[PDB]
Amino acid sequence: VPHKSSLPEGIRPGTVLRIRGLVPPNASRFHVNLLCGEEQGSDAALHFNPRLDTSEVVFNSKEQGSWGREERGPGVPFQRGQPFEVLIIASDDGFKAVVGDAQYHHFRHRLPLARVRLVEVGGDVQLDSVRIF
Amino acid sequence: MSNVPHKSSLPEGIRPGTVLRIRGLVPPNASRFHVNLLCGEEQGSDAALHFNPRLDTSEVVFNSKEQGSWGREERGPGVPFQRGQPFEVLIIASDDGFKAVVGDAQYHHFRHRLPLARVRLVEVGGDVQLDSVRIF
Repeated sequence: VPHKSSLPEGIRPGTVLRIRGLVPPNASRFHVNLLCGEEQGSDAALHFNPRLDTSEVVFNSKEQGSWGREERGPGVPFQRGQPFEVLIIASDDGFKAVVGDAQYHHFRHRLPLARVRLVEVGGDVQLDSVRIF
Repeated sequence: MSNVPHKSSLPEGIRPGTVLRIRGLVPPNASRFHVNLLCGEEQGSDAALHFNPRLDTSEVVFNSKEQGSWGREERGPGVPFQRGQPFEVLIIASDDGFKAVVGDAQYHHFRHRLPLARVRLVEVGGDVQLDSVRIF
């Protein structure tokens, strides 16, 4: 079952999302989604998708039911059997993804930051905590 | 010789979305310590933010300094620092001010008095053992 953090006021430049958890021993992939509503199939301002089985981290957006063009970060800073800490930092121009205290990828906004209403974490991850500062 | 404040430069300044992470330890007999967001490298430069945990009065004072004059102090609730204990502080810049997070809890919101665009260095001084300043 996915974890959901409701943000009915939305988020602004200066919003910090900290996601901690464990990648379990046989994990295929997991995701952190910044969604614009609570309906299934809602728009995704950010889809952050570490894929352990393919050794890729995919970034994408979803807009009226259709996915955009994927972006990929450099390699995969996640491992089966290892805990992680991800920061997703909203600024005026995009999201900064920090993994293991290292700046990892910058994802330019494709949807207005103001439309975000929900953070959802799902897939093969054993969640420690999601915090929004 | 000891107690020289630690400085970290901000070569391109800071913006909404800048995250300052300050990790340290409060010495067993600390009086007070501070984190300053300063607008220049000279003594007496303006402080966009002065974050001043005071253990001997059990309070946390927030303020700004402009033209060598301190502004109106604000205080957070109580004091989430303890002598002899490690701490982690987040200072997060937004459009409307700085959010101070202490011990993983939102602690105070200090609305901007000086422009974020003028902040050019982080200074940590007082009775504190500084482990790391990281800028995200």
